[PDB]
Amino acid sequence: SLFMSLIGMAVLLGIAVLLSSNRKAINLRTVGGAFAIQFSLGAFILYVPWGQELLRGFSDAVSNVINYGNDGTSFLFGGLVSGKMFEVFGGGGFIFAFRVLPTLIFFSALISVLYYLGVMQWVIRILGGGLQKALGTSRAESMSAAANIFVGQTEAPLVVRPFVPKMTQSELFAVMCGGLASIAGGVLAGYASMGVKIEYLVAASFMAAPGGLLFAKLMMPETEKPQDKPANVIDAAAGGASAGLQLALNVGAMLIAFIGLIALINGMLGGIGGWFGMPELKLEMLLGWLFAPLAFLIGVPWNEATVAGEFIGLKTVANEFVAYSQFAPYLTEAAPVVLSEKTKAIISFALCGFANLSSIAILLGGLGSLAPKRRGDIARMGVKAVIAGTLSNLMAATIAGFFL
Amino acid sequence: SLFMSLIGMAVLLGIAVLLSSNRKAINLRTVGGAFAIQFSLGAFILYVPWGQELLRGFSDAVSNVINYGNDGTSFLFGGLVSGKMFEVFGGGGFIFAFRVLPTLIFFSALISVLYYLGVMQWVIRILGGGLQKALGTSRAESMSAAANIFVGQTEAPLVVRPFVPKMTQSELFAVMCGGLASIAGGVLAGYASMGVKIEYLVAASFMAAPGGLLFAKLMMPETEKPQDKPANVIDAAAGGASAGLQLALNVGAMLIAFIGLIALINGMLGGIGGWFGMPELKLEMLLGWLFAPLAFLIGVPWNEATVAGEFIGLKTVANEFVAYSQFAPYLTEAAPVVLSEKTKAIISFALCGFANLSSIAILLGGLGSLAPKRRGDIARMGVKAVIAGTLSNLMAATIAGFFL
Amino acid sequence: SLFMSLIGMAVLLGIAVLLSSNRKAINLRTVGGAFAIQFSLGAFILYVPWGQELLRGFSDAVSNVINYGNDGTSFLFGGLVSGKMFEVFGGGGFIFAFRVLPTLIFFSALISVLYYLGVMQWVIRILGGGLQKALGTSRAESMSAAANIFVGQTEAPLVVRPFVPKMTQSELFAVMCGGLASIAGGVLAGYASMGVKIEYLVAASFMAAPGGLLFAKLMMPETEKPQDKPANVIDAAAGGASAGLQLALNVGAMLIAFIGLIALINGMLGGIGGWFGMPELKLEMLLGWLFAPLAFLIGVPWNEATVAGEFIGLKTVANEFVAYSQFAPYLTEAAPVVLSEKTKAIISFALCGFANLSSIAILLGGLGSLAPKRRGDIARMGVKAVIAGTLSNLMAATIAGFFL
Ligand SMILES: CCCCCCCCCCO[C@@H]1O[C@H](CO)[C@@H](O[C@H]2O[C@@H](CO)[C@@H](O)[C@H](O)[C@@H]2O)[C@H](O)[C@H]1O
Ligand SMILES: CCCCCCCCCCO[C@@H]1O[C@H](CO)[C@@H](O[C@H]2O[C@@H](CO)[C@@H](O)[C@H](O)[C@@H]2O)[C@H](O)[C@H]1O
Ligand SMILES: CCCCCCCCCCO[C@@H]1O[C@H](CO)[C@@H](O[C@H]2O[C@@H](CO)[C@@H](O)[C@H](O)[C@@H]2O)[C@H](O)[C@H]1O
Ligand SMILES: O=c1ccn([C@@H]2O[C@H](CO)[C@@H](O)[C@H]2O)c(=O)[nH]1
Ligand SMILES: O=c1ccn([C@@H]2O[C@H](CO)[C@@H](O)[C@H]2O)c(=O)[nH]1
Ligand SMILES: O=c1ccn([C@@H]2O[C@H](CO)[C@@H](O)[C@H]2O)c(=O)[nH]1
Ligand code: NA
Ligand code: NA
Ligand code: NA
Repeated sequence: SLFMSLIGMAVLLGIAVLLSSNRKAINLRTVGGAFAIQFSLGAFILYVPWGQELLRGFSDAVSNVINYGNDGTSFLFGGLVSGKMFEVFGGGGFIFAFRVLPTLIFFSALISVLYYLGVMQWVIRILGGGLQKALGTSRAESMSAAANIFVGQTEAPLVVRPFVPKMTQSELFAVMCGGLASIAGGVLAGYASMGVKIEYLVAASFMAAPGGLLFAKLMMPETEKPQDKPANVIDAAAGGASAGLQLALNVGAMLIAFIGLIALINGMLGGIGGWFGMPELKLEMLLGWLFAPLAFLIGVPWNEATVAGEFIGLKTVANEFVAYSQFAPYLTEAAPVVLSEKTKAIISFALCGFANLSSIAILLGGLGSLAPKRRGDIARMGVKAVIAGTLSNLMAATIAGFFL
Repeated sequence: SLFMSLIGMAVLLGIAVLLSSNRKAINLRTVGGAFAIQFSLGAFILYVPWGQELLRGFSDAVSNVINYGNDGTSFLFGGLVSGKMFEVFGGGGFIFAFRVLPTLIFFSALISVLYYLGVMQWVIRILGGGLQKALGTSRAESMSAAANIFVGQTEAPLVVRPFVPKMTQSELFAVMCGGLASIAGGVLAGYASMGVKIEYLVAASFMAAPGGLLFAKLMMPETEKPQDKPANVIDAAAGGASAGLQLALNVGAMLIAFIGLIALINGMLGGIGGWFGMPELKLEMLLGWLFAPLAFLIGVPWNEATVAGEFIGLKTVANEFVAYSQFAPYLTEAAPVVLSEKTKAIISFALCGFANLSSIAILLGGLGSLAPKRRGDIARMGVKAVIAGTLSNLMAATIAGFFL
Repeated sequence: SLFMSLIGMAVLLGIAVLLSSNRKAINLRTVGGAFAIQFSLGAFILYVPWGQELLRGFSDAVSNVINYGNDGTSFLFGGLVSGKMFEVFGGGGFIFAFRVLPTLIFFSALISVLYYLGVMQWVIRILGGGLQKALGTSRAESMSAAANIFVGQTEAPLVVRPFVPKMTQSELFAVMCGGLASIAGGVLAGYASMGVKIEYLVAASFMAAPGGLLFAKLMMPETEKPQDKPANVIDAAAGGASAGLQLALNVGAMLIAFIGLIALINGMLGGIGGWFGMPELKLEMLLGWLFAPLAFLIGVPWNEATVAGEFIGLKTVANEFVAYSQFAPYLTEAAPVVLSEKTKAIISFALCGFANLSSIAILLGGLGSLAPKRRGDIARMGVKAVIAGTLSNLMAATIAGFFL
């Protein structure tokens, strides 16, 4: 029972220690506090009544902002996003391209507005400062960690851009890990519109901050000594719309391509499996088979660990967006398999991160532009950082499965 | 009656004089002629029979080019832009993304073709030359003013690009003002497809040329001494399609974002107004309340000035595209309020300009690239130029309301 | 009969000889072998049983990859690409924007994956080497010719990019000609989805390799002496999706614009023809009238040569994509004219090339970036190279019409 989870946590921490660049330099105050905050944050918002109330309050607000944003998409696509669509096409009346993608545009505009107004900086400063006084992490790395709660891996470091070129390897690694452990407001709204529970997405975003520092500081302890805008609000909103347009277009093409490539891989796997008596072989069977142990380890019941493995595996080998798109159907009454409410929570939490190999190329471009002489360092540390981020998502799922 | 309008005109001119950089350097020939042409142009095409006939003749031609362009969108979107759409979804069968936006693509291609063929240059040279001999404005600023009738603020100066780096501050200011006072062929076709009357759009585009010079030369009189391509027609058309694609994508994302942000602002305003006994508070009430005087001043009947204020206010604080999108419904039998045909004309004319604060950032990039050392000057003069452009749109609306 | 074709071939070769930069330097081994391979390849796959079987086998595979890729578009557009669309809108239920364009995205991703895995390089090396040992063409120009079977004119030279800056004028010209004579995997899948027969598209792509060298070496014989990557497979797929997105967007805007401009040209032609007693005058009549001789010359029956001319003419003056879009309707039971199965094959083959004037601007940018000092040479040789490519497509159509 609750024992299989506390071992899950122990195993995750252990792997990080085994992979550390220097176990003897690990600061127990830093890593102990970091775990304590991620664990307590979970308990607070997933277990204690007052916590559950703040979480549901924040989630309902987010759900309202989303609905407000949909007035814009309704203006652009009209009847193609109305109730009439379900009467005519049934299930296929939900057009993903017009229901989900335009949300990334509206959220980016909104986030850009909140930065111009100083609202983001205000929230980041309080959370980032809380982390550093509690953990002894540097100022710049703590701010980047907090910013990553709300924005993507290449956007979050912008709040400390002048300090990036000269941060320590341990600081730069943490900055990467905070990005890989979290997601971003725009896609969060996307996943929600796909049916993923907002409470889970919000909780996982907040837990990514200490989670990312926890595993960065286990795997890459500090061995050095750290140191230490649009003309108006309308231009801010337009610049945000433009960046989100570009994001929406990219995510759309990636989904058409990746989902297409998986179908082709499955056609090939069936013909190849056939030579070995397994004509039914598919990419989902390999991944389920291969990741079931890990799913079991974080608290998925033995009889659901294999289906859970498919989703977790897909997020790791491809990205969380392709994974969520294959997981969303299991969140509706038309699911091929009815999963426990606890297994749904665990999958939702473990998928909630940008941790995958392709995020390295993105960090090289985006985070690299802030410190062009540190691109060698980013490439070198890329794989470890993806592992760090993966461990953080897994730890959050274990904690969540525990308190549920 | 016709008295409330002639005072409207007087007030608009007066504000410009009050804001001038040097009232004593204002050239009466220049500003008197400029007003005389804008006023007479209106009379000619809105009042005198032969004028009304040329205008309706030009508008019908434009309406035919639009219909021709729709064959291309029909090929791409098929049934989604057919009559069957209205039978199935009713009013929401009109999909804005496929009905309006593709028109920007076709018009840009067409404009690019007419430049390659020398047809644009020919028309610009006649109108621009007529202006300068009549007003004593410089050659380059007069050409830019005429070009702005047909193309956007960043495209119009291209006909005089080699002379821009060295124009006088008064010349550069006029170039900006001609851009802010007008629109462009692509979006004109958009507004028409939305239901805005072509006659009004065309008339306002032509009146923007003297109107923009009028207010530039009132607010920034000349105190210095002024001076003085695609390989084939198919590449021209393709380069124009490509630029219009980019424009269509940007306008679409801006609409999803801005309309979304207004709905969120309204949710917030309702909760905030509620603390003061006004739970019904919205952004449209603030703007209507705030701009009613101005609407009244240009000839909107007292009892329609508040609804007129909403649209005029929205165009000023955001842009004309968001404004037209909220005004278009009042042009159909399904309008929340039936407005006089005179109030519809006045709103249509006063919305017909790129004059807003966000157009400054666009001028900095586009007009700045032609004269990188004059970017400081553009930023400095930005706000005055937006005011100049606003006065020009307002003056055109007053003149139009008068002759109707 | 079969005589009218062998004269077609003779005429095509003759024009090339007449236009040569030096008929006395033409290498008979090179040009004789090149023609022998194009002709024999046709015979092999269009006539001999075993050949027809390999071709239909390769075409069916391609047809399966396409269907696999459509799972991705189905996820993004849902009901708008389902069988229900035809019940509601009938013929107009086929939305080109969602049926055809997303295929360019999936194919680009796939091609990018096959390069990362070394599968493309492997196939190119065998075919390119076969060509050079047989023809005595240089190594680099032979590889570029083979690569052009599968990828576009600006992508194919990438397999020999370090050698491009220093190739001979005859080599550079051949590189251009291989691009103009062929198409690319992405658009091939597009044309197929439009109804064009895959067997024809595949056969024409393979015949473009010797065909392009044949006419390059007739028109620009060698008079000089020739000489002689994404971090992982997921980044490869994403980079390919992104490039194909950009391509899909461009092709879409070009189609809206060009088809729109043709409708406007037709409105104007009707009014102008009217002054000469031909109110029915259209762009298709001019092109059919003007290209009928050429269509007749390649084996189109006298009574179908005029309709065939429309399509061939349109591909030459605009591009093959606009042409295929006007030709596709004649491939369905709802065709305005029922054409012989032989006339359909001939049109399909003669349209199958990037040979048009606009492809020069594209070669300047793409091929020019590989050798910035050779841009002058590319511009100078552009028109001859388009003629060379056109002759290659025409020759392939004649050969095909012969063996059918
Ligand atoms: C959708 C279903 C199909 C899923 C199956 C796909 C599995 C592919 C695994 C990725 O392969 C590796 O990825 C690394 C990450 O990019 C590369 O690191 C190389 O590149 C840099 C990446 O960080 C360096 O950090 C590394 O040290 C190293 O040099 C490495 O070469 C590459 O072989
Ligand atoms: C959709 C409904 C909501 C509507 C409400 C929004 C109202 C916002 C008003 C804009 O605020 C100002 O805009 C100026 C224009 O950009 C800025 O000028 C600054 O920036 C340059 C702009 O030109 C300079 O010209 C100026 O002198 C100045 O420095 C200025 O700082 C900024 O405060
Ligand atoms: C859709 C229905 C309508 C169809 C009718 C359109 C017909 C237009 C024909 C194109 O005109 C020529 O195209 C050349 C190719 O671009 C140009 O070459 C010029 O530009 C370079 C192109 O290669 C050089 O190679 C040339 O030598 C030359 O200087 C040339 O100037 C231009 O006049
Ligand atoms: O704001 C965002 C959204 C997405 N992604 C990338 O796109 C993938 C799919 O969401 C993620 O894993 C991440 O690599 C970002 O980098 N930033
Ligand atoms: O050709 C165009 C079309 C639009 N816009 C910008 O987009 C806004 C919305 O139409 C305008 O106010 C203007 O700022 C341009 O600058 N040029
Ligand atoms: O991969 C591609 C696809 C299209 N095109 C260009 O786009 C036109 C339309 O397909 C072609 O003739 C060619 O000029 C390319 O250059 N490369
Ligand atoms: Na983040
Ligand atoms: Na203009
Ligand atoms: Na090719």
